[PDB]
Amino acid sequence: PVRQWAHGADLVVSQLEAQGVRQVFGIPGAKIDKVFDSLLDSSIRIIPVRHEANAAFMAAAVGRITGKAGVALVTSGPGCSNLITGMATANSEGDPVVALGGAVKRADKAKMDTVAMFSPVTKYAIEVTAPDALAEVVSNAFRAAEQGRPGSAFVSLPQDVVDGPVSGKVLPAPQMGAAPDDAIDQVAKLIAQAKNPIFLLGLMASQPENSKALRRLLETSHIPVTSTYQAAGAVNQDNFSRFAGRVGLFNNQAGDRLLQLADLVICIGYSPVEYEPAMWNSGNATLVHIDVLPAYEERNYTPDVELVGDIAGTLNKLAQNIDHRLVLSPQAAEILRDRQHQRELLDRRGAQLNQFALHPLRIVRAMQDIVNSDVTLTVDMGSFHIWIARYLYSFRARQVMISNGQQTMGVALPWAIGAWLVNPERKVVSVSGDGGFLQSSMELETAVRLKANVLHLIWVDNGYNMVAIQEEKKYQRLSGVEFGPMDFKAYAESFGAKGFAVESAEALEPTLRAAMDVDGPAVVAIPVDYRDNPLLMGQLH
Amino acid sequence: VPRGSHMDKQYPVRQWAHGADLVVSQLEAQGVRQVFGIPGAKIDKVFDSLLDSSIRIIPVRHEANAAFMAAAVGRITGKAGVALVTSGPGCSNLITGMATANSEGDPVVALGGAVKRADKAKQVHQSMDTVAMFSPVTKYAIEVTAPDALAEVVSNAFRAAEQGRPGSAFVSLPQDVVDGPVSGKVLPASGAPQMGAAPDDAIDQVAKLIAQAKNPIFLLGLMASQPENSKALRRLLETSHIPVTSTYQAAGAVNQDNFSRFAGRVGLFNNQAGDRLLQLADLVICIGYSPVEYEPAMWNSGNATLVHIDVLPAYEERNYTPDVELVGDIAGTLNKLAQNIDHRLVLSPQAAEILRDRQHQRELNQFALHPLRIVRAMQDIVNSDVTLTVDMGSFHIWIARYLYSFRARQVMISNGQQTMGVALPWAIGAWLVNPERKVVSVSGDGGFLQSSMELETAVRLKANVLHLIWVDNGYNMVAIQEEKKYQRLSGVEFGPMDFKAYAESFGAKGFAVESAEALEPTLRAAMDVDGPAVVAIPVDYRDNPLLMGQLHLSQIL
Amino acid sequence: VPRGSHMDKQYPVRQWAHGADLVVSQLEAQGVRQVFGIPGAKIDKVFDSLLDSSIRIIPVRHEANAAFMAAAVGRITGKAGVALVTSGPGCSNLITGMATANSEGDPVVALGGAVKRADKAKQVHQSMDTVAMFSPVTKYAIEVTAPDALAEVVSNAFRAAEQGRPGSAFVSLPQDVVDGPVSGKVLPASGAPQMGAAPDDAIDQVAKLIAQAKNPIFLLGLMASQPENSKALRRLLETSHIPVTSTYQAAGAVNQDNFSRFAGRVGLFNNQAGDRLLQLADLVICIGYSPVEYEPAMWNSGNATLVHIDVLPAYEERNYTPDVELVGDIAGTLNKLAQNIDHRLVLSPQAAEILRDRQHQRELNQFALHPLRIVRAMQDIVNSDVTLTVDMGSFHIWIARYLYSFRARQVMISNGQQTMGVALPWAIGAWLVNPERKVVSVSGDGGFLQSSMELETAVRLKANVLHLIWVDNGYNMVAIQEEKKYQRLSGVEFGPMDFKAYAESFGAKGFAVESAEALEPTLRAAMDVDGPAVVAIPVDYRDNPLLMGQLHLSQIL
Ligand SMILES: Cc1ncc(C[n+]2c([C@H](O)CF)sc(CCOP(=O)(O)OP(=O)(O)O)c2C)c(N)n1
Ligand SMILES: Cc1ncc(C[n+]2csc(CCOP(=O)(O)OP(=O)(O)O)c2C)c(N)n1
Ligand SMILES: Cc1ncc(C[n+]2csc(CCOP(=O)(O)OP(=O)(O)O)c2C)c(N)n1
Ligand SMILES: [Mg+2]
Ligand SMILES: [Mg+2]
Ligand SMILES: [Mg+2]
Ligand SMILES: [Mg+2]
Ligand SMILES: [Mg+2]
Ligand SMILES: [Mg+2]
Repeated sequence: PVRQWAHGADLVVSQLEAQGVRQVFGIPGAKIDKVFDSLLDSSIRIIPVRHEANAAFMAAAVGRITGKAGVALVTSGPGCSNLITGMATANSEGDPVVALGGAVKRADKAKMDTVAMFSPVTKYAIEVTAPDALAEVVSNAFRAAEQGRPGSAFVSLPQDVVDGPVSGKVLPAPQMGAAPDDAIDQVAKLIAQAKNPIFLLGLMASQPENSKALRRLLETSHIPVTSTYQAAGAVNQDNFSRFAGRVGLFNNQAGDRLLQLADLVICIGYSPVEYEPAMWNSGNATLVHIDVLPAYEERNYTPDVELVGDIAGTLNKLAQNIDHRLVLSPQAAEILRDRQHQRELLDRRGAQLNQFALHPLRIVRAMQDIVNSDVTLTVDMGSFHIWIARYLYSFRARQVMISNGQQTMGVALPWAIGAWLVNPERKVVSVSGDGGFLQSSMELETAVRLKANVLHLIWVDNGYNMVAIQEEKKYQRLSGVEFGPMDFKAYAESFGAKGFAVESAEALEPTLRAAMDVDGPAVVAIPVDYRDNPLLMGQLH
Repeated sequence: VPRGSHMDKQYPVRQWAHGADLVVSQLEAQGVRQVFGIPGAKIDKVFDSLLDSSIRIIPVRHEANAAFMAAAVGRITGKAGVALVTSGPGCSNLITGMATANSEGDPVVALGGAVKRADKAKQVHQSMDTVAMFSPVTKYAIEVTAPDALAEVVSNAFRAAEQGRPGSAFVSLPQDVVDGPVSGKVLPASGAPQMGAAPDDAIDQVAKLIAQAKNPIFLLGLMASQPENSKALRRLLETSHIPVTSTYQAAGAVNQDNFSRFAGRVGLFNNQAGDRLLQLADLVICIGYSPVEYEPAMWNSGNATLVHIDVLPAYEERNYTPDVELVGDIAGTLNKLAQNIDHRLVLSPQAAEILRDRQHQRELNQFALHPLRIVRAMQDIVNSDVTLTVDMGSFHIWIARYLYSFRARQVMISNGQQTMGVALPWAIGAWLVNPERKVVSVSGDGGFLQSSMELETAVRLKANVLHLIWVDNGYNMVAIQEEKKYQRLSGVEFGPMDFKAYAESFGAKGFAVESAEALEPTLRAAMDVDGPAVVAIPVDYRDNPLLMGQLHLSQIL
Repeated sequence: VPRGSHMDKQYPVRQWAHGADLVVSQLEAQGVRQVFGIPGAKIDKVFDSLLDSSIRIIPVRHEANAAFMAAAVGRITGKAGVALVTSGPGCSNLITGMATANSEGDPVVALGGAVKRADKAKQVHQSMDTVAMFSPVTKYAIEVTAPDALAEVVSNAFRAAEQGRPGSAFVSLPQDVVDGPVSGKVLPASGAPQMGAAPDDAIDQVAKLIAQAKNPIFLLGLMASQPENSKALRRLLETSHIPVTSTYQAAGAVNQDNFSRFAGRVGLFNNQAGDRLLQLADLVICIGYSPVEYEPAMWNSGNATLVHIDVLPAYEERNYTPDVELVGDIAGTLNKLAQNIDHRLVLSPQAAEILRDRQHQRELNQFALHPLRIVRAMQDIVNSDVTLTVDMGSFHIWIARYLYSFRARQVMISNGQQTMGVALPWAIGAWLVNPERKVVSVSGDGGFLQSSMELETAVRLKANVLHLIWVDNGYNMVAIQEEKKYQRLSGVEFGPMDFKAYAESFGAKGFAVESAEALEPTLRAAMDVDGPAVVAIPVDYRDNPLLMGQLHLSQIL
């Protein structure tokens, strides 16, 4: 219904409601405060954060889970530029985010060029200069964020546009069918002829709408699977016997050996940016691309067969047309048997008593004890990230947020807060180093204020270890990587959250269990002995 | 055997002596048959490497026209036409042509020379960031900074130009990259994706809307004209019997000879059959259409249900917010829709009356010639075997107004950016694709002189092109609007020329119509010339104000 | 009485009916005497408002040449030439011309139409973000989005074009802004700033360097040619007696007639007097020079102390990192330096020998004509009362090589971007500034046909321009380098034309040289024509490889 609106902000809020938005994250200011004011009259919850960067991280968590964009709302100038890192992180990981940023009155733009600053790190960036287009622009931002391979979108809203009246109407919010039957038959024939097929899963294969169809295709075909880190949660060792690990980080993965051995590779939901094809595509295998978009071709990614459409309907049709389960070639069996032994060796069953400060593998064990299938895990960036990534095969979480191609620090706690708001009846564990922690730890006030049931673990080394380990390897000396200690227990408690500090190994497991039982935000500082990190870092590409 | 194989004898991995050789080998894999351009030092190794190829070098006389010629090739073949130019002004002379191709959806790849990578940042070259200059007028614009990426970038440029909604693509080639060695292979070209149709539930939703509509109409856009959609479109029209109108970009997607309920074109006039059926419609089904082709505020009354069928979701703007989107392979969607239509449309009395009115067309000795006399004489020489290309100016409006009585099956007229000078270069490009057929190009005297340097190219090629000039000694399309708004003229009058002698100085055949009676015999004589000819036709534009009141005037730039 | 007064009867605050009227009033305040361009609907109110002004409307036949003509006006008058075009292709047709003006430092303001503000974002217009397209090739590019800013933006565009190091500036004018009402006043134009000279301690530092140098030389750039610096430059040269060489952008900053130690120009050759003195120098003092004019890697051996004198600090690049910078008003700095020079330079034997060698110049009946024969005949008709303009191609190198024996005081040849087509439009612009003087323009057949449409403009204006074509039926400058590198040619040959008849079809006088003996009498006859004339001169380019070995070959685009 074309309505007359007293304020553009009111039409904005009504469009947000049509988009299923449940919360907005951000920080108000004069240029944008009419949108904040209009939200008082809506069902949408206003969540003030303490740094705009984290509004973008929280929004990304909401977008990743729900498939509908999370929303950040900030004022002009620094409110917008404080989003840029967060928006680039969302765009890189495929998380649907819409950021609405205030701007000066249109008449004053003559006397920050936010659109130019956001264009390199968004799918869509635009400023509303014609009030008659307000709802169209917002709708287009959600469509850009949510459709295809999702990503981030930025809309600049001049103060006079959202304050003044407008004429317009709200616009209501699967958009593709399955790949054609002839293409399904073509792929099914290739599968029937292949001796060493393998599935390479990318981002879109991990979307919730695809989980049942993916499982049916794997159950029917029993074809080995390897996954990019964007798709780290699509399949795991505990739910598929022919899982070959995540590829992209470690130089000794079954998935890579199977990709090298393959005579047929079927990439599902995958874009080359997720794992450089020069690393895995020999060119000797027939290459099938299945995604919501055409292939992003490059010299090491020129598919022989290209299917575009609804992934679930496509995989369901494909499963319906596979004649027999794969019988592994002897080479493929050995690769997977090799990986079983690799996993046993990584478990370190017999070298199981430890020393202090805590050995990383001891911390991983204690984390895997408290993270079960009802718990979400978020992972920051740092040396601990490599440890957790190495042991993803033995984590059994509801969901793991870990993929981080920009390698942005500070993501874990805001990701966890956003994920908790989606399913607040559940617990979230976030883990970071001490460097990443302090880049977003201001949101502990937000977490206390929300009573968010988040447990944050800090691997404490008083430095930037992941950088130090590389400096030591290249130069045998450290520079800019050491800093001072903090009383993290007292730090957490000054916010009104529960604090814990692990003063002994034996206290590790009971402390984490005690922290998990807190109904609300808790922080646990865990001193770590990274001496053995060179051992793990040598397992990297 | 796989496309990416490093042991394919048809696409071997080689240590190429010059990156230019790999570029040329890649062009061959893209099906390129000729390149249009002007050489210079930075790009001359690509010109040289083309000597060892089956690809023909066609030197033009101004780079803008290389882009125009390439667009004609792209539109007709569906594979990108290619322009090749040197650094600096060789590149910047392409920008209007690349914008025109991108706006019309014509696949064009421009390869432009650049200074050596080490010299890029020197102040001498600060006013020629060509990627920044081409980004606003292309789908794809990139510079090759790594020799290993040479084939990938050229391949990706063709893929951007040709796939999705086609458009123009620019590649900057630094001199040291094309002159120096490279290791790599050609990337074999891929076809269109095997794309799902729209979802079945959405298609049923639209079938039900069709069953309930009293005045449905199909609005065809650019992608409806692609050959992969031809059979499916024909079958849907035969099964549904729903009327159809086409934007100018939809080209010959449908013709009156095959479908009795074709209402003609939309995009310029406000009062023709297609416009009246769109105004009457309770359901508009757009196929392969984007608002770039025809501003929706001009045709969408907001009273009809709106369906969007295309390979891409809609970009919602004012007056184009579809109620249902059918996203996917157009042919697959149309085939599924045709299966779910239970009966042929019984036209409303008003709709039947609109189409009957279009069927009626009753088919002037003043000198200078009346526009209608010129149109009628052109319709005599332009038969189904002849391609027609049309420039921009008042004559374009006359020709568009009576396009229904031209029987050329190949017409290049669509020109949303309203670029002058396009007609002769479009005609040369079209002739090169089908040299066994005559092309007739038509312009005003303003547009003629913006690209007439290519008459030398036409003579050198022996192109069978007849160019007609409507001569008024001014920029009439601008004058009409100035007279209407201000009742006085500014900047629209210039002096006369002897266009017969002008054409002959190129070695083309020249003609000038000096009386009304001489029009038709002169056109026949110029048509019988086997090679380039130019005919000047003095025109009396007195009646033009009456035609422009039938136009969407706000669209004129 | 103050410049910003709201009660100035000479610049009243008004409720203007149309923003276009305020634009035109602002142009009058900037001293604009004519505008070059092509109208269209979006911009036609500015054309209309010019009817009520003393400013002359000059319609051109291709927008590129409006930019070229404007550059000639800017260079000669020091106040920006003005191009006026419509939206879309009217704007994008300017880009090469704006880049050429910016690179040469010619002040040019282009006013381009645009769609109404409300329509800017519609998809039809997505390929014409003109500010983004012009930003890489201008000093200043902006769109007026607030009517209250109309005069400010036009004023600021002239200030960007004219002040500092001059260049080109673009203003986008939305149709609704120029058609609708505005409240405001004209902004009176300001002069150059009253700028301090370089600091006294730095000037003494350079005076001491002069006192110690055995082979000092002045290298003059663009800003040395500005009239405000003329007396100061002359006085410094007379006091110091230091030799001087000029980039091509320095124009007529110094001539051999006034200063006996002028070594000629640098920028193309590697072996002329200026190049040898720069190679010999222990001290190089650059005045008004920027590396954009002449790549420092070509001339700076790194063995001399380097002084930078300009209104702006240096931008340090490879081979241009000055040891002392004298930043400030050039005239003020040169006047202070002259006061601190204690004696005239005694030239070194080598330096004196270099200059003696330049003084020697001993001042061929084959057909086609030898280039040297053509140069010598041109030197007969080009006297101090005649302006000479020169296009790009091999003939440019010949003319540059013997520029020392042309006695025209006004020569437009500098062309770092190497843009073809410049000469005829430059000549028309120059003639409009001083219509009492003859202009001779010279091009090849390639460059001729890129701008020859302006022969109609020349005939319509009755411009006293003689255009000479060196005719080889190819793109020779490219062919020479292809032959040298590859020993074969590609894309450089085209067909012949009857240029006499070509010119006559415009109503210009045409001539064709058919024998060596006929060259000089034909040139004299074409020179005696009072109005536009064209002379075709067949040229034998066999010897060109010998000339190009004297060039910095890497500079050719
Ligand atoms: C925003 C940003 N800046 C720089 C960096 C650089 N950096 C990392 C990159 O991934 C590697 F270049 S990780 C990291 C943090 C290390 O500090 P902690 O969090 O304490 O973890 P620890 O390894 O000690 O366990 C850094 C600094 C960053 N990621 N992100
Ligand atoms: C490159 C360019 N500049 C300006 C315009 C604006 N314009 C549109 S039609 C036209 C007149 C064309 O004159 P002509 O070719 O002689 O056609 P006529 O209307 O006189 O028949 C102009 C100048 C344009 N469309 N393209
Ligand atoms: C717009 C443009 N395109 C290409 C070039 C490269 N180029 C430099 S000189 C030249 C040849 C010019 O031919 P012509 O005008 O006939 O002069 P000639 O050398 O034959 O005497 C070319 C194509 C250029 N400088 N400018
Ligand atoms: Mg972007
Ligand atoms: Mg740390
Ligand atoms: Mg672009
Ligand atoms: Mg005309
Ligand atoms: Mg700029
Ligand atoms: Mg030539």
